[PDB]
Order: sequence, then C-alpha cells, then structure tokens
Amino acid sequence: DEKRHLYEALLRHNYFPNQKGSISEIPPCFSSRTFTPEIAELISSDTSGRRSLQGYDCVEYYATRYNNFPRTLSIIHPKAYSKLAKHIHDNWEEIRFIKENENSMIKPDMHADGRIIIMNYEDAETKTIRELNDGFGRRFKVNADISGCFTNIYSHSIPWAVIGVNNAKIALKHWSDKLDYFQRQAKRNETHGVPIGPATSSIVCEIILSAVDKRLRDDGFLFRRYIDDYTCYCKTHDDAKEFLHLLGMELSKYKLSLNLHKTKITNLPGTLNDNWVSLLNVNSPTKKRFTDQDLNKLSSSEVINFLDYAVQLNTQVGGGSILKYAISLVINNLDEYTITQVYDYLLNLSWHYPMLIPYLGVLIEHVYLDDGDEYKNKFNEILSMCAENKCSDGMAWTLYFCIKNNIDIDDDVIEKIICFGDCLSLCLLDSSDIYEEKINNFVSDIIKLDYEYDIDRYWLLFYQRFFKDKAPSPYNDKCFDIMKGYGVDFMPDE
Amino acid sequence: DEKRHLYEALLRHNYFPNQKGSISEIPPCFSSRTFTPEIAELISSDTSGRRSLQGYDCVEYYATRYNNFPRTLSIIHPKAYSKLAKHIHDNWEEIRFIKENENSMIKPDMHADGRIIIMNYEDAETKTIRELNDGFGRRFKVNADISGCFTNIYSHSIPWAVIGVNNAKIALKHWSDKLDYFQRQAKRNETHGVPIGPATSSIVCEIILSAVDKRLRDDGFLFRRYIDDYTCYCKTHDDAKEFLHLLGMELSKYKLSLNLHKTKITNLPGTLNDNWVSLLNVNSPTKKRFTDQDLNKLSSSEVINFLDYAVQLNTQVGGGSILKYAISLVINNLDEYTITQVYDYLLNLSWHYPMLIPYLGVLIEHVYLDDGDEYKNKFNEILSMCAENKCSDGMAWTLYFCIKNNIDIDDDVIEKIICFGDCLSLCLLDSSDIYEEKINNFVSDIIKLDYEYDIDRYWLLFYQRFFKDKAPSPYNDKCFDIMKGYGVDFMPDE
Amino acid sequence: DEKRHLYEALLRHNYFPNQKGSISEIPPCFSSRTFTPEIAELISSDTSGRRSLQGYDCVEYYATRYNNFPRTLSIIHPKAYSKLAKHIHDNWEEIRFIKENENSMIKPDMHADGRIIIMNYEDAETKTIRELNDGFGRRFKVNADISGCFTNIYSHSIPWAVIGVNNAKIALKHWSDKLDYFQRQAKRNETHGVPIGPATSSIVCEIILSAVDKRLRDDGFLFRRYIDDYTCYCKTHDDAKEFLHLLGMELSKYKLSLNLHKTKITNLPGTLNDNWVSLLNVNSPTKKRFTDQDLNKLSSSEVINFLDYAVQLNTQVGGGSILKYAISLVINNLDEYTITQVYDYLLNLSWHYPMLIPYLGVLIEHVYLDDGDEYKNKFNEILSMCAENKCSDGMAWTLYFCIKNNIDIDDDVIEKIICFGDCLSLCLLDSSDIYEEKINNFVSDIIKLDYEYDIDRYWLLFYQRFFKDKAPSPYNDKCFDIMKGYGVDFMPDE
DNA sequence: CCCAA
DNA sequence: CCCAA
DNA sequence: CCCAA
Repeated sequence: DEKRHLYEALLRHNYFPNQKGSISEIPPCFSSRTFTPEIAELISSDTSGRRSLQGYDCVEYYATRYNNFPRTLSIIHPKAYSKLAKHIHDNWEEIRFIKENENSMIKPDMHADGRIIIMNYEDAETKTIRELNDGFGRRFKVNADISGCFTNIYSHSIPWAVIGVNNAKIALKHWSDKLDYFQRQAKRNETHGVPIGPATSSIVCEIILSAVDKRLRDDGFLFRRYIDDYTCYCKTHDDAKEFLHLLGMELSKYKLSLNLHKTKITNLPGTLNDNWVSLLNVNSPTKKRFTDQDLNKLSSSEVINFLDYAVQLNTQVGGGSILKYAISLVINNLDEYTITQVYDYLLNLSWHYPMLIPYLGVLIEHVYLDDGDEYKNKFNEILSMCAENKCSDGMAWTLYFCIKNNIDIDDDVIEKIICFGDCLSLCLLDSSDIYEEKINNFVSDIIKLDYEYDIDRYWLLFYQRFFKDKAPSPYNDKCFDIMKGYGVDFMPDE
Repeated sequence: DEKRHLYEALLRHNYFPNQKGSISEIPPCFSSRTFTPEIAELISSDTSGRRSLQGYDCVEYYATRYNNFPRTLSIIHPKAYSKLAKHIHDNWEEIRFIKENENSMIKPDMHADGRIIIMNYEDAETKTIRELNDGFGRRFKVNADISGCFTNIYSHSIPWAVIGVNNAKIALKHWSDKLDYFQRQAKRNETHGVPIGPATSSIVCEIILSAVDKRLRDDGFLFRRYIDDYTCYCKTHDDAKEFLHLLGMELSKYKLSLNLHKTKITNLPGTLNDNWVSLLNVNSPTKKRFTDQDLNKLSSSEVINFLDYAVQLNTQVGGGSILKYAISLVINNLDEYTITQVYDYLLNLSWHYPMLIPYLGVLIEHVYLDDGDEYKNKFNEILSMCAENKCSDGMAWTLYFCIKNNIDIDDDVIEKIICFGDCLSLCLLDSSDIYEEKINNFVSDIIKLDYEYDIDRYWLLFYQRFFKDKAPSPYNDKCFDIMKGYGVDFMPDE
Repeated sequence: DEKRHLYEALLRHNYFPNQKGSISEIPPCFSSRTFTPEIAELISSDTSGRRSLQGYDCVEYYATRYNNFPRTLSIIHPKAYSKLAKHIHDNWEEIRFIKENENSMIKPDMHADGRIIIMNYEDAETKTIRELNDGFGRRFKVNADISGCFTNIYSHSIPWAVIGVNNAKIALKHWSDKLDYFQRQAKRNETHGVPIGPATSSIVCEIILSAVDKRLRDDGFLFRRYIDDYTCYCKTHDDAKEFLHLLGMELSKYKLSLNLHKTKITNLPGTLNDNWVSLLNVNSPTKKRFTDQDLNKLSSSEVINFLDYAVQLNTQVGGGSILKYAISLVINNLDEYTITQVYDYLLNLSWHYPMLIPYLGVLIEHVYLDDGDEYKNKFNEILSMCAENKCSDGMAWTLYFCIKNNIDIDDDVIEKIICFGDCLSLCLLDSSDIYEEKINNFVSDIIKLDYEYDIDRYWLLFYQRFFKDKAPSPYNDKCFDIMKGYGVDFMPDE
C-alpha cells in the first residue's frame, strides 16, 4: 500500500537524515527502524506531561559540504515528529499531489529499501535522455536557487500553497493549517524554517513549491527542480529572464526569494553534468570495464596520480564534490598491494575534508589497524580536527570506526568531544560505556540548566541512556516510556 | 591513362563538391556520375541558344564550418563547367606541372575512387614523418593564410602565373587566356573569384599558386601549402619574417594578399596536429585497440563523458572541428545499449551545430524512428533551425534522412524551406514528389522573373524537373536536351 | 664491509657524476672503474713533482636541465680526488653520522651496484607512505632551496659543522680541517664551492647540512631534505614562517643563505608529486598493465598524441622534466611499426632539448641508420646545436652514439667541437683515433699556454692520450705514471 | 616507476 | 554509476 | 585515422 509505505518511510527509514544514495550522512549504527507507525500513534495519543516552553527543539547534526561549509541536519524530537508524521499520513490523499509533479525530480516515491526520499535515485539512462530531450532546441540554461528553502520557509504559507493565499486568508479546521502547526511544533514553535533531513520537511517543501511549479508549468516553461534548485531550458534569452521574473513573483507569493548570487544563465550546449565530472571521468583509470576482475584492478601509480589530479581539480575548479566523486571512482577497484597507499591518502584527505571520512570504512578491514599505533594517532588527530572544526559527520563516522574496530581514544580528545557536545557523538560514546561518568556529568549539566530546548537538543542521548537504564527519563510525559516499552532503539545491533 | 582519369574526375567525381575524405558536404543521394566526358564534349560542341546575360551563375550551397560560419560551395552550370573541364583536359600537358609541386599537399592526384582532389588523403605515416622532417633543426613555424584565394582570385592572373606577368602583358591564342575566359564564364563573366568545390577551380588556384610556390622554393624556403594556408619552417625568426615578406610580394604579383589576422609565428616544437587534437586523442576512450571487438565497445558513461569533455574543449579552445573529431572518434565503437543516448546527444549537438548532422546517418538504422513521433519532431525542429540559419548542408542532409527513412515533414517547415529556397533541398523535395505544386510555384516565380542568373542559380532543380518530365527546359539551348537524351541524372538510384 | 664499500664507491663508481637513477649524465663508455682504492693510495703516497699553482682544476661538464639551463658537473683531478677520497675513507667513523640523518633522503647508502649516492633510489611504496605520514595533520608545506649549496658553500665551515663554530675558532690536527684542505685542493685551492657530481662533495655537503638538520630536528620540525631543497610540513602558518626563520639562522651560521626566489608556502593537501606528474600519468597511454605483452604495445597515434600533449604541458606548465618523464613513460612500450615515428619525434625534441638525447640510445638498434644518410645529417645537426649551445651532455651522448653506430661526422662539425673544446667530447674524438692531428693541436695549445689549471681542465683527455701512448704525460709528478702502470682506463671496453 | 631537489 | 541541488 | 587549411 502507498499509505502504509509512506508511514513506514516517514518513521522507520526517513526519520533520520538518510536521503543520500551511496553513503549516508550518519553512520549506519544509527537507525530509525524499530520505530513503527503504531508506536508513533501511541506517542501522538499521549497527552500527559507539561512543557514550560512551546514546541520542541531538535538534535542538530553539522555535516560538512565539499567546501567544508557546515550544513545543519536535524533529527526531530519523536513526540513532535510522531504527531507531524501521523498528520502527514492521515491526509496523504490531499498531500500525494506532490508525487504527480513532473518538474520536481527529488520527490516522494515508493522505493525498494523502504524510503520515500532518495537523492539521485534515477539511473543515468533516464537522466541522460531527460536532459538531452529538455535541452534540445533551446540555447539557454537557467540555474536559479531558492535562498532559504530550508532556513526561512514560511510555515504559515503551507495553507497558501494548498488552497491559495487569498482563500487561506479568508478562511482564517483545514489539514494544511494543522500541518503548519505540527511543522512549527517540530522546531520550537517557530514560524520560519524546517529541519533538514527528515522526509516530513521535504514533503512540506514539496507542498509549498508544487504551486510554484504548477504556475511555471502553466506558462509553458520547460524546467526541472531538484529540491530548491531550478534548471530551465529556454529557446531565447528573454525567455530565461521571463522565467526568472515569474519564478521571483511565484516565490515572493510564498515569502521566498531567489539566491541572487547563485542564479546564472549559461549557453546551451553545456555539459549534461558539471564540467569537472566529465574531466574526472575522462581521466578515470577505471572508466572502462574489461569483464575480467584481474584486468580492472588499479595499480598504485594510477590511483595515486588520479587522486593527485583530483586534488588539482578540486583546487582549480571547486565546482562540486570532486574529491568524493574521484574517491568513489577508485575505491572499489583496489588490489591488496595498494590498500595502504590509498588508505593513507584517504586519511590525509579526510583530515583535510571530513566528508571523505566515511570512505575510510570501505577499506577498514584490509588495513592492519593494530600495527605500530600510528593509525590510532591518525584517527585521534582526525577526531581533534572534527572537534575543532565543529563538524558532526566526520566525528560521528570516526567514532563509529574507532568503536567498531577497537581503536583506542585518549582522554584528551574525549575532553574535546565533551566540549563540542555533538549529540550523535555522545550517543556513540555512551554506547561504548567506557565514558559513563563524563556523559553523566554532561547530561547532569543539561538537566540542571532547566531549559527544555536544551534537553530537546540531546533527546537522542537522553533516550539512549534511558533505554539502557543508565539514566531516568528527563521528561515528564509518557513518550520516552512508550518508546522504551515497545523496544525502540536508535542504536540497534545487527 | 592520366588524361582520361582527369576528365572523368572533373566531370563524374569532382564536379559536385566532393573533396572531403570521410563524410561529404553533400548527401550521397546527389552524385555527379553518369555525366561522362563524351556528354560534356557534346555540350561544349553545342552553339544554339541566346543569352541576354554574359556568363553563367551557379548553384550556391551554404555549408557551415565548425564555428557555424557559412562557406559558399558552388555547383557550376553544366554548359560553362563542361567547356571549362574540356579546356582543362585538352591542355593537361601544359597544366600538369601542378602535379609535380612538392610544396602543395592538396593537389590533383590519381585516386582509386576516381577523384583528383581529396583533402587529407595522405596517411598519418607519411604525414607524421613529413612534419617531423620539415620541423627538424628549425625553431619557428609560420602560418600564413591567403585572404581571398577563392573570393578575390584574379582570373586575368591565370596567364600571369603561366608565362609571367610581363610576357602576358606584352602578348595582349594561348591556352591560359582561354582558361581565364572559361573560368570567368563559370561565374557570371566575373573577373574575380572562383566557385568553391569543383576541382576545376582547385586546378586554377593550383596553377596560380604554383608560381608563388616556385618562387618561394627557389629562395630555399622549406614550406608546405594546404590550399591557401602556408606553413613554413624557419631556423631563425628573420627567416620567418623574410618568408612572410617574400610571400607577400609573390601574392601581390598576382593581386593576392595575406590574411593579416590569420598569420602567426609560433615556436617549434609545437604539436604535429593542433593542440585540441592531442587533447582529444589523449582523452579518447577508444584510443587503444584490443583486437577483440567486444573489448573495444564503449559504455554509456565513457561516450557521454567524452562528448561532454569535447563540448568543454570546443567552448574553451575552439581552434577547429573539435566536436566532429570527437564524434568520429566514438561513433564507430558503439554498442546497442548506448545507441539512444549517443543519438539524442548527436541530435542536440546537430541542432546546435549543423555540420554534425551527417553523423545522424551513421546510427539512423539502429534507432527506432517510428516510436512515439518524438524523433519526427526533433528532425523537423532541426529543419526549422536550418531554414532560420540559412545553411544548406544541414538542411540537405536532414532532408535526405527524412526522405530515406520516411520521416514525415509538416507543411509549416515546408513553407520555411520554400522561403529559404536552397537549390539542393528543393531538389530533394522535388524528388519526393509530395510537394510538386509548391516547387512548381517556386520555379514559376523564377521563370517569370526573367533573370537568367536566377535560372542558373537553380539549374539543378530545373534539370531534375526536366529530366523527370515534370517541367519544360527553362533554357533555349540544347544543353539540357543533350543531358536528358544521354540519361544524365544528378539524383540517381543505387 | 661499510668502509671498503665506501672506498670503492668513492673511486670506482661515484668518482664520475653517476648519481642519476635510470640514465646517466655521462655516456656509459666513460667509467670510473679499474680505479681501485689501492691505486688512489699509491697516488696519495706520491710526493714528487712541482706545481706553480696551488690546488687542482677539474674537468668541467655542462649538462642541460629541463629548461635548457646549464649545470656544471665536475670530474676532479685524480691526485686531489685520490687524496680527498682517502681522507674521507680514513675517518669514515667520524663522518658516517651523515648516514643516520633521517631528514636527508639523498645521502650515502650501501647500494647493490656499488654506489653510495643515488638520487631517488627509494621506491614509490616507502616514498608515498612517507609523504602521506609527514603531511598528515599539517595544512602547510614549505619548499625552501639553499641558493649556493654547490657554488658558494664554505670549505672553512667544514670544521664548524663538526665541532661547532666557536670550538673550531678556538681550536685554530683535526680531521675536519684536513677535509677542508683536501676539498679546497680539489678545486684550485678555493675556499668557496664544491665540484658537482662526485660523492666526496656530496659527503661534504651532507656533513655541513647535518648540523642544520640536527638543529631543525631538535626544535620539533617535521621536514625532509633532498640535497639542498627543504620540504617542511607545518600545522600552522607561523610554524612555516618559524621554520623558514630558523633555517635562515642555521644556514647563515655556516655562511649559507636560502634562495629567496625559490622558497614558497603551499596549502596541504597538494599533490605527492608535482602537478604535471599526475597530469602526465593520468593521461599516459601505458598507465595500466595488462600482463600480456601484445596488449600493452602502444600504437602510433597514442604515443604521438601523448608526446604532443607532453610538449603542451612543458610549454604551459614547465614545472619540471615533463618531456623526459613522458618519454620514459612511452619509450619501453613501442612496437616495431612505430619506431621510426617516435625516433624522429625524439630527434626533433632532442635537437630542441639536449637532455632527451640519451633516449636516442634506447631505439638506436631498431632504426636503420644507414638508410639515405638523413639520420647522419640529423645527428650532425644535433652536434652543431650542441657546439653552439655549449652543452657537454648532449654532445657527449651524440658523439657516443655516432662512434658506436658508425655515423660519419663531417669536418665542419669537428671544427665546432674543437672550438667548443669539451673535455669528454674530445676524449671520445681521441678514442675514435680518426682526428688525431686536431686533438694533438688542441693539447699542444694547452701545453704551450703553460697554465697548470688549463692542463687540469683537460686532465682526462691528457691521460687518455697518455694511456694509449699517443702523447707524453703533461705533468711532472708520478700520478699519471702510477695510473698507467696499474692499467687505469676511464674509457674501458666491455 | 619511469623527474628533481 | 558512483556528487549536488 | 578519423579535422582543416
């Protein structure tokens, strides 16, 4: 069923930020499964407890981009998220028009693994044919980015996209207003912004932007929207300017604005991908298959020189995730002679760029990690860099590697982890049970601060300690008790 | 025999512009065969008919270059061309000194297919050895282009190249003066310019430039001439300047001038080809043979990324036919999975660059052209672009593909084809017999205009309608009747 | 034994400049073998003879770099070199601390072929792991070159590096002062500069720079020294500036200075090699092994286009020996169809860049050198270029090829060789015995000039003529008689 | 692997 | 195929 | 080999 798959996607698969295709932003030890729709129904049915503050804060997870710029993913508190997901499920007949939006490529869709939101799920076949069909006969390409699609989207504009702005103003119940209310409750009862990473906020953004897509489609524009990025194909240059103008009016109707720095008009034919993508693939040592596995095994010189050229392209161009693309090109065609060289190169690049840290888990088995403790020092230096740069993705993945592979962590970097206080990193540290007293001191400071949003920012740590009977429930409601009684575990075993 | 091969080359093979090596400028449905030297002798023997105007105009065929710049190829009227080819044949003993010109690479030569003029016929072996032998010991390379070798060459300078300028001035019969007269009669009795594409004008240009080559050779210069482009290899820089000066005086002796924008002096060692050629071949996915056909079959990612890199190189460098070179690199190593992707990419690039249109005939069989009529819309949009940009090569090749592969053509683009009025495109439209009344209206307008040059500009259309008994002969001479009686057909069946 | 291997390395293997890894700076017909430590002991024991001048001059050998910049290698006179090598051997216990210097990569080391100094002997395994371990956790790379490590190194600073500057000043016997004296006697009793190429001067430079390396190491700096080039890896930018400052003080302590033009600070991660190295290897047609020899045989188009791209990279970047790297990439994977093309390309590039001349010996057998005498003209034009540009490496290698392969040399270029008067080229000319009277006139001019340094600059030519009984010994000592009596030959047969 | 320092 | 939006 | 002049 579409409805049941939507419910299980919202809670069991796309609650945590898990929208990436190949490697996740979060280590795989964190999983939102065993959090079923029945449990969320029981949470939403709970009315006990008193909150001094209005709304709920969320666990914040800082993941670096390719330019080391932090992006704040969020894990919503399960009470507010359960209510929001239940309301989205209950009115899915009125919401599912976002599925039949041909212009939006990244939208809800029934996937095999159980998700609804997967970025870049479509294959290169249909992708290539689609951009060649859209770009045919047109000599201008328009790239326009919404400035604040996650950070300043208007929750009160959720009705305005559904029934119209004027009709929603006269009408002030409808499901869109309740969706607005629950989306506000997801983040501290704040009217602006949505948590990045869950599919509920992606559904809300699709609902808001579907009216803009419909208005642009009714004017005859050929365009594709990936989340907030619009790519339009225009026969003439005034058509590009008119698309930009009409998109500006349609975004300003819902209190949104184009990123004036990011919008650009290029001459077709450009490239189907970015230019660095073709530069990398045309220089890839693994670009041709041989159908025998011994032939397509890369040597040391090939991979080392290709990664050096990738660093050259990242410095010179820097138009995207060049290093991650090249590493994913060469990481699966390695032989056992060259594992140490590529692994040390990945260690250096991962110290410089934390987004390359998860690739260390690809070759984490072949590398003799005991050795002469040099790898322990390198991993702890990576942890120091992650604590200094305040990035949660690299620290979480490195801590996952150290816990799984029994790499020892010094006390000095544990002090830096507590000073940073990333919720997922502290969840991993609590799951190791070595550092119980420091986690206890941290959560005691959070409790004695008596701020409800401070507890909400570490609800996952508090629930992981409560579920293992290491700490009482910080809240006075029954949501944590309901989740513990039905065996909800966000750090499950295999 | 050299003489008979020359005659049959001039009339049966190199009458139409057919000097290209791999793919012709004209679709293969047009052929100058079945136009034998005996028929041209009979045409030249004909003296009947009266012309109000002096000379003959020619069919004009606008072929795009790599930068979309139009180049006007010309098909000479068969009366003037027959007289010109007969005069060139009859005095071939006095003309054939252009064969023994070592500096001119593109010159008449007895070829297997029957032509005398084929551009770049020589193999990479002798080419590579020749530019390495010429460039050895020299540190300067001079590239100097004649500005108007086709557009402002002096017909009265045809005697001046043969017997000398002063001796030809005192002499004012000689065969060079009659060659001048027939070359003038080839284009409207105009003293300046030669029709591009036939080998008669190439022979005339070789005759004129052979004296310049002899004067440069007698001074000890090591140089190579490709049509109008001079490439000289010099030990010192003053030798380069002295070559430029002496070439300027030798060209000004025959009322020619160097293209001052195009001339340049580069430092040896450069590259044997252009720099983009080596950039393409060093990045080519097909650059290495494997001797088994399954191994050297390119995947989708390889060809798509190589063509994206080719578009990048065409935008960034633009020093030559980059896209045509890369397409010819990858078009013969395609598997049946990737035919649709590469064909759609070629359709887009061919809409943007009409010179890539003939490559659509390489994969015209494997593509399911019926489908859902999308390919029909794409071909008609290409026809619209060709009508708007006023290019005859792309329109002629697209019309050939549509007629051969039964792609339907709307009336709206037929209006644009009649508005453009390309002679070869209208020949194809008349050969389809669907659009008889519109072609009849067009030729009725040409007849009622009563301009002899206007009839000469569409002589091929008029003769194709006369040969199929769809229209009477527009002329009053017996040339068309002679060609019809001996079964001359410029649109023959296989 | 380490001591005996050091002695035989200093005299039999690393007397001549033979520090290169793959191809030597000197043709292999020159060999310093059959010059044993016993013979050098006998030379140093000799006290006969009188010298008007103090010290000895050395044979000068001008080898081009990648930018055609001459570098003066030197072959020390065997009396001064024998004394210097004997003194270095006799106190090797006090000198061998330069072996245990971890920061210096190019240092004395017991090698299989008998040398102690081989540049870049270490494999890519340990090299790659070492630069990845050193560059981990650091974001700045410092490249600082000593300006005059060969040309203005202070011989009187040899004690200052050993016992300290102040202690050596108070002390004014010690072995360092005698090493200073013998190093001065090696080059004309001059206090500044060392002869480039022998391992004795490399040992002296290592002795001087070992104190600087120790002072930089005791401050906690992570750095690597290749001859005169320092590469330091720093966590912060002030650490880079502090390394530069401390290295400046440590060099100024021994009257050395940094090359202020060459020093630079780059951002890690850069590339393990230079950027052009990865650009060449990522574009190399031979970069992947196939384990069957027929598959990894390069075609003509592959090598020709790769060498054209290499010339493009050498012109555009010019950061190192790009052409030599690419030629060594493609010279060992050639098939017999493409030998002529690559050989002519190498002939052109070797005329333009004499450092590529030794590669002509790789394919000197497969090329039909008799032919139509064109290769003779090309080799003599290369000899003319070498005489004009005053380069000894290209002339010596070309003369070796002409003598070995019986390529005739005209008298006109022999005049240019005598006018240049390179000692090794004249040694080869004397070893051919064709040009005996011209070599006799040259050495008669040197003798009648009555300058002892002029005889010392051609001591190798004088000894080669004396050993073959073609001329008497120019000196009045017994060193040449000792070398002749024990069969020392610097041009030995196989 | 293949250069140079 | 392999990124990101 | 594969373009253009």
